[PDB]
Amino acid sequence: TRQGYYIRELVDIFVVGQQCPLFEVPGPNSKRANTHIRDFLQVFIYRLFWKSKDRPRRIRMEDIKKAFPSHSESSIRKRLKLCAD
DNA sequence: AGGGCGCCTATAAAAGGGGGTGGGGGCGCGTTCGTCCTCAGTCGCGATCGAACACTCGAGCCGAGCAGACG
Repeated sequence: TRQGYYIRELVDIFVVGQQCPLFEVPGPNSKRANTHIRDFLQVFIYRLFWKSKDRPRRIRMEDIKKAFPSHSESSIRKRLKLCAD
């Protein structure tokens, strides 16, 4: 860590074979992919509103632009359309 | 024991029935040939349904442009 080194011994190590997947990874540009993209952004926006101390709760746009910098700001504008002014 | 007698022999002919033997015919008859015939297997559909592929449309997401207000 930042403060120093720490040492443990280990005695047990597992080898994991070939995985049998139980969850389907979406494809690129899929409907499930884009749904997750906007849902994740919406959850981050709600949790930034919960963390806000001023009443009424207020956030800044460039916090979201620091978190999601590949997003066009139009997508963020629409996620803020419903729930913020 | 031996002379005379009986017999078989060759010869003709008839008469009639009986018996023996060989051949032919009958007939039935047994053997051989013809004919039916159905089941089993193959295949050929072709009946049916299920699965795949193609097409259309609807919805969702992203980007861009315009409007409004602050600086």
